Amino acid sequence: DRLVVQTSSGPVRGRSVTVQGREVHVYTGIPYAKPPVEDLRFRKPVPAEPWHGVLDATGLSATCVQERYEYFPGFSGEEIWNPNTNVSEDCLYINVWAPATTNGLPILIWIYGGGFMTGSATLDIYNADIMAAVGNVIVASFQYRVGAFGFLHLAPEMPSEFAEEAPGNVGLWDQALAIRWLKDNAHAFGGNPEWMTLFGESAGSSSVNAQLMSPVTRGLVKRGMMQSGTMNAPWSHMTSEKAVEIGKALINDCNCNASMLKTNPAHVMSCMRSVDAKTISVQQWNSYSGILSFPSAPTIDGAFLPADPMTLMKTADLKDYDILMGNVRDEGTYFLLYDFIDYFDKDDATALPRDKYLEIMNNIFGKATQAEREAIIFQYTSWEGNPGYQNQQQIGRAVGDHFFTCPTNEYAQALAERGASVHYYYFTHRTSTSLWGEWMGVLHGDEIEYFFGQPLNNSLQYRPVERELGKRMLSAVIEFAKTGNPAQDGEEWPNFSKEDPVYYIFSTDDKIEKLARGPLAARCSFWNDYLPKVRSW
Amino acid sequence: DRLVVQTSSGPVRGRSVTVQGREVHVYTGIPYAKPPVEDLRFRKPVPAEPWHGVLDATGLSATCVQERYEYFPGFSGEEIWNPNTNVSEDCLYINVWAPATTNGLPILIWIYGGGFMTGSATLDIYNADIMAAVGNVIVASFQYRVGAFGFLHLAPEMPSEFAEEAPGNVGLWDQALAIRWLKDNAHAFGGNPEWMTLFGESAGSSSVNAQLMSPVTRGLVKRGMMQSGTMNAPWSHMTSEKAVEIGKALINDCNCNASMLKTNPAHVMSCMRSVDAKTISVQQWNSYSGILSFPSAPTIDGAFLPADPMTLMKTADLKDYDILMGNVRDEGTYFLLYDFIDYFDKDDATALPRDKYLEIMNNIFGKATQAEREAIIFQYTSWEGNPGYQNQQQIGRAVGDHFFTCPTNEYAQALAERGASVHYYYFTHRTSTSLWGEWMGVLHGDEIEYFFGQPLNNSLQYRPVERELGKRMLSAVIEFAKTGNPAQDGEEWPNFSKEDPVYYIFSTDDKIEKLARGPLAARCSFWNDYLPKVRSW
Ligand SMILES: *[C@@H]1O[C@H](CO)[C@@H](O[C@@H]2O[C@H](CO)[C@@H](O[C@H]3O[C@H](CO)[C@@H](O)[C@H](O[C@H]4O[C@H](CO)[C@@H](O)[C@H](O)[C@@H]4O)[C@@H]3O)[C@H](O)[C@H]2NC(C)=O)[C@H](O)[C@H]1NC(C)=O
Ligand SMILES: c1ccc(CNc2c3c(nc4ccccc24)CCCC3)cc1
Ligand SMILES: c1ccc(CNc2c3c(nc4ccccc24)CCCC3)cc1
Ligand SMILES: *[C@@H]1O[C@H](CO)[C@@H](O)[C@H](O)[C@H]1NC(C)=O
Ligand SMILES: *[C@@H]1O[C@H](CO)[C@@H](O)[C@H](O)[C@H]1NC(C)=O
Ligand SMILES: [Cl-]
Ligand SMILES: [Cl-]
Repeated sequence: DRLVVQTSSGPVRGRSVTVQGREVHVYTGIPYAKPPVEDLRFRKPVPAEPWHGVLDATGLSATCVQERYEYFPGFSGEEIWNPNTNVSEDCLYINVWAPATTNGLPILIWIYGGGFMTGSATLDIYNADIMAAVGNVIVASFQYRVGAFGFLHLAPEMPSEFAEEAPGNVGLWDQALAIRWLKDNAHAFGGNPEWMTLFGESAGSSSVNAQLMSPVTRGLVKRGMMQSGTMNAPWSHMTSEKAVEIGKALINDCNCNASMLKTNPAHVMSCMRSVDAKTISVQQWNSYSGILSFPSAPTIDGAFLPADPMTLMKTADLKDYDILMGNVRDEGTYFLLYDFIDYFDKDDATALPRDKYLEIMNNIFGKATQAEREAIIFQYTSWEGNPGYQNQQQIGRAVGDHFFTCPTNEYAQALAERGASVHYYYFTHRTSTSLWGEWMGVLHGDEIEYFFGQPLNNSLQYRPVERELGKRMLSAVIEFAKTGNPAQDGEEWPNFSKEDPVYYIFSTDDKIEKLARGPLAARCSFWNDYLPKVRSW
Repeated sequence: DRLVVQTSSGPVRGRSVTVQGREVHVYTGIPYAKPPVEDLRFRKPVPAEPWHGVLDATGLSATCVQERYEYFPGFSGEEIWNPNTNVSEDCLYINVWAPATTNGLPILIWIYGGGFMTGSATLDIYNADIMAAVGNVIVASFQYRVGAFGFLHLAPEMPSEFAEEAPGNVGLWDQALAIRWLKDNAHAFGGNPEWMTLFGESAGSSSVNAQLMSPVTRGLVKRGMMQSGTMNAPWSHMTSEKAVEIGKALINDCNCNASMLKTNPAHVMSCMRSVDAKTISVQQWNSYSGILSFPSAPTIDGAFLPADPMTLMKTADLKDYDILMGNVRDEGTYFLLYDFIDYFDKDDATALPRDKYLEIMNNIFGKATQAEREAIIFQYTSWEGNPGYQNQQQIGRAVGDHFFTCPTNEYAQALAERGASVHYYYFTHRTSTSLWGEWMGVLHGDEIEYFFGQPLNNSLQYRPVERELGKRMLSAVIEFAKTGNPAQDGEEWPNFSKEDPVYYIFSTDDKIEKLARGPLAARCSFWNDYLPKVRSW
């Protein structure tokens, strides 16, 4: 057939599409690992059984076990981020979009986010049809295990004989295996195995970070785009000891005596591999404590993550790395709405009084020193405008600043200091069809559509300015993947460094200056320079 | 004669002027105390010897012993604040401007400033010709002792027999005596002794504060205008213990064995009363330590000042007090230029680098905790504009904010909380002829001319807008003195309270909103609410 490709594991046939005047061959649902079920739950992935007879790659694959967000039942803005194929443990599958230096096309690999608890490669928003066609590049995506299925970490609690029972981070190992699979099969799809770029958003972005710097994988890919997600962010890493405690609570929460873990490991694990996945998928959420602190995250395990995400870069030198990273204007509004939904409304702004500003701020930063609490609270007191709507606005900035934008800023400075070629963007456009309330502004994840080039899709409703910005943001990705540099020629987009922290504003207003330094530096110097000093007694 | 008035001490003849179409009778140089010389140096003032034969009151009186500021030799902007009559210890004289409820005219009494070290009532800038004529009110002014001549405080260091040798604050006692003199002689000048208002600026303003709240004098005047000066400001009060140390250093600095103070007081004082005044006037300045910390200030003496300027108002209730107070835009530039003249220039702005911003800030606030130093420094870091000129600008704001505007703000809130009727202004006009550099903006003391109504003087060069604002600011004073309320009718100028901290902007631009709350509250909440908390460990 004109649509069978001969992979390292066997023959597979996809389907052919015609996007933007270009034929692309779309192969979805290719297995890259054995179905991680039965005794293979919680364990590292193992390469898939070679097959005979061409495998049907025209359907969407299953999504990894996870729970549906139903905070706004029916409301579509929430459900477009829920699974759109059935959930299953049998979920380790790859997708490749392949068009119709000399030795093959570039290959871009997407890693979705969703807080290491949720997410899926099959969401329409991640369709790489347009990107491949207009970019004339190869794009791939894949499911990786999320929640306790990917991050149950119990090894310290057992004898060393049982180390591989639940080592942790196996969702990172999934990505590693899927990435290795693509490098092995790049040439078979028309791709140049040495021309690969990772890109992802939120947790996917943090995973890109992890795949680039892990000792297990360091060297295979040196070119990556991290949208709103870096491993130094608080939600993106977790101690061994915390994971063990969260882990054994899930054990107790599924009625396997976690007290027995130390003396009879084999028995407790057998119990955990007997529980219906739906039960794990629910009870893991008991250990959800406060905002943006999920019970699953990349764990310091002395294996995939040998140390803390700020002791990684003491050492290594990144002369060969090309990095594109950035943020959106209102990273935190979405999370603030969800974790304080008693106060807030997805449609209307909330005039929040002073006492309840203190009550909410003191909640979010309740684990910081009160002298930090006091300093954050003063750094975000309003004095101009109508004070009610501004209080809510300022809590949103505080959330987004502390948890996303300024962790990104800091890592960007760290990378450029060790020699990487870093380019920084800031996404400020509020999509004209956004179904969320106006006060929530430019939402976390709002920029994904644009980098994927969905505004080129004439069947989707977008303003002509929006189509233009979509064309421009997609070309940033393609040019970066192609040359390591997002900048068009005749476009100034200089390198980002601590010495010169310039960033490119992605926006639909053409009256603004699109190169800027000051504003992000002022917001983040609070978090990255000043607040470290008040912690010192 | 048509110009002799019969005072409580004797007959005195002045001269007659015709200002703004009105005849005013000007009596300058009337003695209100014995010349405080010989054994009367350092001591409290004593009422003057009654005289026979009409006393000539047509000349300017002497100015109290003090040193000339010659930082910019020749340059007139500095010298117009230097004495314009000869300096002498024999300086305790009163001036009264008297025009040509039913029982007599209102009486306004001016107290000049100059840091309790300098200043004089005879400066042209304090001429009350226009104010009296256009206001149809009585205006008086007088010299009070400054420097060590008014504030040498040694009583704790001697036996109680010698208490009156140098009790301290005798410059405040001078004012008290001159004020009592005017109340005794109000009716003789056409004035209503019960219709008195004190007003002053800087140290004079702080003295108004002291004259209104001192137990010695509380009750005589309940209506006062404090321009840029309140007793809670750091430069405006000093412990007994500091004064004693500063005092005995001056003793040693004049070669009287201050070690002998405790055992033979009479001898050491006799030595100090033998020193040429020029020597005291110079050597007192040795104890000038850092910016805005002069060696003379109102001293906590358990007599005129019974306690600290924030424990005064725990108790008393001010239902009957009418207070008008305010500030200028750039209180601190003048002092910053003088105390760091190695960096700065009276004509041009200085592009000040980051390191030298730290070096200067760390100097000014070197006695505060470093955690306060750190917090001030962050609260005044620039991020917008060209950073060089802004650093200098921000140090200026820090100086003015901490030393003048926010001490004023705090006391204003304290007064309105105890029942006083407080009205607050903010002066923002840069006089078109100001001889100081542009970066220094609206200088401390720049508003005095306007409240005195000097822009009505057609011989002085002023823009028509400036003449208008002068007419408007003078009418604020007159209406306040007349009714306790600065506001014209048909003009909104509401009361100031912590609940509603509204202030009237005095400016020549007619496009601004002249009533404002936000900006001063944001600047001062740092000094008055937040910084108190970082001091707590
Ligand atoms: C409006 O602006 C004008 C410009 O600034 C002011 O004019 C000034 O007016 C003063 C006082 O009238 C004048 O002062 C001195 O110099 C005079 C000439 O050298 C001299 O005659 C004055 O003194 C007399 O007064 C003394 C008091 O110490 C008495 O002992 C004597 O009896 C003696 O006769 C005084 O030393 C300025 O020179 C003058 N300057 C200019 C440039 O015109 C207005 O005063 C001012 N205000 C008003 C209401 O108009
Ligand atoms: C962590 C992050 C996100 C979720 C919920 N799913 C969402 C995701 C994204 N954007 C969203 C916008 C609105 C509502 C839910 C969204 C962006 C990609 C990751 C998942 C759950 C946990
Ligand atoms: C404390 C305060 C002021 C001085 C110097 N004299 C000055 C006064 C005033 N404004 C001035 C403006 C520029 C230069 C010197 C000025 C206003 C009234 C008090 C004295 C000395 C000590
Ligand atoms: C998904 O839906 C139901 C589960 O309720 C199942 O019977 C069906 O066969 C599933 N479809 C696929 C393609 O797996
Ligand atoms: C002021 O000046 C000199 C001092 O040098 C003195 O001789 C003169 O008489 C003084 N004038 C008055 C009016 O005191
Ligand atoms: Cl083409
Ligand atoms: Cl008239």
